[PDB]
Amino acid sequence: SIDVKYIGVKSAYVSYDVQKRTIYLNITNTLNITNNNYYSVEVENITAQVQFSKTVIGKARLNNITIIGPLDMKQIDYTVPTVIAEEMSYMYDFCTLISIKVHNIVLMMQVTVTTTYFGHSEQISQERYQYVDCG
Amino acid sequence: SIDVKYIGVKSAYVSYDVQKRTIYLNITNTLNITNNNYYSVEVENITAQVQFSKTVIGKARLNNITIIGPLDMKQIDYTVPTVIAEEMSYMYDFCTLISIKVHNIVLMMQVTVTTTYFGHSEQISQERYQYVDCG
Amino acid sequence: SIDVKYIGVKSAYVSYDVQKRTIYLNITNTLNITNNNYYSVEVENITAQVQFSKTVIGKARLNNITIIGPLDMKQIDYTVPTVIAEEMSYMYDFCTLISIKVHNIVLMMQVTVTTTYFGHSEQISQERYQYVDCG
Ligand SMILES: *[C@@H]1O[C@H](CO)[C@@H](O)[C@H](O)[C@H]1NC(C)=O
Ligand SMILES: *[C@@H]1O[C@H](CO)[C@@H](O)[C@H](O)[C@H]1NC(C)=O
Ligand SMILES: *[C@@H]1O[C@H](CO)[C@@H](O)[C@H](O)[C@H]1NC(C)=O
Ligand SMILES: *[C@@H]1O[C@H](CO)[C@@H](O)[C@H](O)[C@H]1NC(C)=O
Ligand SMILES: *[C@@H]1O[C@H](CO)[C@@H](O)[C@H](O)[C@H]1NC(C)=O
Ligand SMILES: *[C@@H]1O[C@H](CO)[C@@H](O)[C@H](O)[C@H]1NC(C)=O
Ligand SMILES: *[C@@H]1O[C@H](CO)[C@@H](O)[C@H](O)[C@H]1NC(C)=O
Ligand SMILES: *[C@@H]1O[C@H](CO)[C@@H](O)[C@H](O)[C@H]1NC(C)=O
Ligand SMILES: *[C@@H]1O[C@H](CO)[C@@H](O)[C@H](O)[C@H]1NC(C)=O
Ligand SMILES: *[C@@H]1O[C@H](CO)[C@@H](O)[C@H](O)[C@H]1NC(C)=O
Ligand SMILES: *[C@@H]1O[C@H](CO)[C@@H](O)[C@H](O)[C@H]1NC(C)=O
Ligand SMILES: *[C@@H]1O[C@H](CO)[C@@H](O)[C@H](O)[C@H]1NC(C)=O
Repeated sequence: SIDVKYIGVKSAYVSYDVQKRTIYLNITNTLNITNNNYYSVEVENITAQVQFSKTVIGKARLNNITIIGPLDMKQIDYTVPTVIAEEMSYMYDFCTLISIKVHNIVLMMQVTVTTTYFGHSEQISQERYQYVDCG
Repeated sequence: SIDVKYIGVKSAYVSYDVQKRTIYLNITNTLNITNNNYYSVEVENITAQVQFSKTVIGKARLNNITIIGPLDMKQIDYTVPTVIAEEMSYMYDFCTLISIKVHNIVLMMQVTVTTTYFGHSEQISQERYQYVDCG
Repeated sequence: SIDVKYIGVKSAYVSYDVQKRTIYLNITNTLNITNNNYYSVEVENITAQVQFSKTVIGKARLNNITIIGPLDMKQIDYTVPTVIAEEMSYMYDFCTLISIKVHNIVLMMQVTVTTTYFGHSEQISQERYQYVDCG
């Protein structure tokens, strides 16, 4: 993961952020640039060789080699009564982003209950922009 | 994952963000650029060789080699009564993004209960923009 | 996943964002650019060799080699009574994006209960734009 970037307003290799009142003139700004990037990553050469009970040559009664489980998860239990029992909102809004009593859930799961798993996984997750940009 | 980017308003390799009042003139701005990018990633050369109980040559009674389970997940249980028992909203809004009592859920799952899985998975997830841009 | 991008308003390789009052003139802006990109990714050369119980040569009574399960998921259980028992909304709106009591669900699943799975999966998920752009 080479560039996990979080630039705030903006990114740029070569920028001229000139943004208030600036009489500027007769500039030469010669720019030779050689920005080579090389990426030679994640060269897996693996030989797992994953094996159960290779050679029971004779008479070996085997039993219960791999008991995974039993198991529960029960991950998300809000259990939120919220018995206000007198609501008088009287809610005057102006140009406000306003989230009320919302349940934003992003449950991303992968590679669950898999005996074996080679190679690789990847879970990216962007989040909301939500730009009012009011007057 | 080379560029997991989150640029805020904007990205640009070579930008001129000139955005207030700026008399500018007679500039040469020569730009030689060689931006080569090379990506040579994820070269898997794997030999899993995944095997159960290769050679029971003789008389081996085998039993219960791999008991996965039993199991439950029960992931999302809101259980949200919300018995207000007197609602007088009286809700005057102006140019407000307003989420009320919404349940945003994005349940992304993959590769579940798979004995074996080679290669790779990938779960991207963008989120909402929601740009009011009011007056 | 090389560019998982989230540019906020806009992206551009070579931009001139000139957006307020700017008398600008006699500029040469020569731009030699060589933006070669090479992508040589995900070259899988795998030999899984996935095998159960290769050679029971003699007399081996086998049994219950792979018991996956039993199992439940029961993922999404809102269970949201919401017995307000006096609603007087009186809801005057102006040019507001307004979500009320909506249940946005995006359940993306794939590769479930598959004994084996080679190659690769991919789950992208965009989200809503929802641009009011009111007066
Ligand atoms: C910019 O260049 C011209 C030409 O060489 C020169 O006459 C002028 O004086 C320069 N600008 C200023 C503000 O002096
Ligand atoms: C520009 O940079 C490249 C790379 O280093 C070089 O080969 C070339 O001679 C340079 N040219 C000038 C005019 O500086
Ligand atoms: C991968 O490993 C094998 C086993 O030793 C070897 O013969 C081969 O040269 C290796 N290749 C690379 C690119 O590492
Ligand atoms: C193997 O595991 C199961 C799981 O509970 C159990 O019921 C059984 O008795 C075990 N076998 C032996 C021989 O103990
Ligand atoms: C821009 O260039 C012209 C021509 O060389 C020059 O006469 C002028 O003075 C320059 N600009 C300014 C503000 O001086
Ligand atoms: C521009 O850059 C390239 C790459 O380094 C180089 O071969 C070339 O000579 C350069 N030209 C000038 C005029 O600088
Ligand atoms: C992959 O591995 C095999 C086994 O050793 C080897 O012969 C081959 O050269 C390797 N290739 C690469 C590109 O690593
Ligand atoms: C194998 O596992 C099952 C799962 O509960 C169990 O009922 C059974 O008794 C096990 N076998 C032995 C021989 O214990
Ligand atoms: C732009 O170029 C002309 C021609 O060279 C020059 O006369 C003029 O003065 C320049 N602009 C300004 C504002 O000086
Ligand atoms: C432009 O760039 C290319 C690539 O580096 C180079 O071959 C060429 O000579 C350059 N030309 C000029 C006029 O700079
Ligand atoms: C793939 O692996 C085989 C087995 O060793 C090997 O002969 C072959 O050269 C490899 N090819 C590449 C492109 O890695
Ligand atoms: C094999 O598993 C099943 C699943 O419950 C079980 O009923 C059975 O008794 C098992 N066999 C043995 C020999 O234990």
